[PDB]
Amino acid sequence: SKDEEKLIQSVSKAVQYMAKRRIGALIVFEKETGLQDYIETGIAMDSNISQELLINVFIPNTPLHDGAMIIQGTKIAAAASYLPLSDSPKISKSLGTRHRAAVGISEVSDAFTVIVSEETGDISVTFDGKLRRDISNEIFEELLAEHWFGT
Amino acid sequence: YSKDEEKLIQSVSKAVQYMAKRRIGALIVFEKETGLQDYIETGIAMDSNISQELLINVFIPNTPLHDGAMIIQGTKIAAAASYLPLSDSPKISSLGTRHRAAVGISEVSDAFTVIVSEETGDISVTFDGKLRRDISNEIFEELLAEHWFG
Repeated sequence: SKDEEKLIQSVSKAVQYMAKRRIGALIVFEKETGLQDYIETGIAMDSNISQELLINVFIPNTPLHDGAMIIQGTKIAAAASYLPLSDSPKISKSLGTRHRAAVGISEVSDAFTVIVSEETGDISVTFDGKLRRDISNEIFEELLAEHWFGT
Repeated sequence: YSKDEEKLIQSVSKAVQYMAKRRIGALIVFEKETGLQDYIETGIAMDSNISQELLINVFIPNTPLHDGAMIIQGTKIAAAASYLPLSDSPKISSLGTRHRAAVGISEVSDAFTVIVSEETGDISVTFDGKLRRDISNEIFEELLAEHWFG
């Protein structure tokens, strides 16, 4: 749908902007597994999605930057949520807490999560327990549409 | 006021105090009877719940959302980075852009607006064409409760 396409672009442009600036980001998209428990660890927003708000949330040294944004349908449910951290040895001891968090939530839920690395600006995603690293902008948009909306 | 109303008041007050200390300019408009939809539509739509954290995040300098007014409708943030009209009054023009904007919206609406000065951290409010400068935290909370929740 047209409105779904608008939302994919909003998220994609935000993720691309943060990747360019090497702004760390962690955004979880709820699917079938209810994430209310993790949402309640963060700051409740129930906010509409925009490129501008997504970027604002993750600006370094701001109250909402640390932790995960969790999106439920067309709304931002919360920011600065605490995800569990994976103990997988596959996660290079080099990789930061955000990656461990993204894999962590993917181990205990069917959520689709995007991570922007603050070191490299690489875009990665997790789902079904596995980190998929350093994907292109075009592939991120394709996977996001698939997992978020099923389009 | 209800406990929930009380919590909202505290959320806004704490955010304003935080920004004041750090000399972060802020401009928050509380809609009353005059509909502000036209101004809301110039901003970035949010329809978000209110927290101290989100209010601070919005006004961080050099972010997309800091450049304009936050407009609140009931218990929700309708929009950020909204345009407000600048006051036409010569006598009022003498102060800066944010304050002239706060006076301006109060001249064409019954809205209640709070401004934090970037220069001094002073808290000021506007209502009914009137500007009240450098008010205490306690007076701010009293006035906000009256205007926001009746």
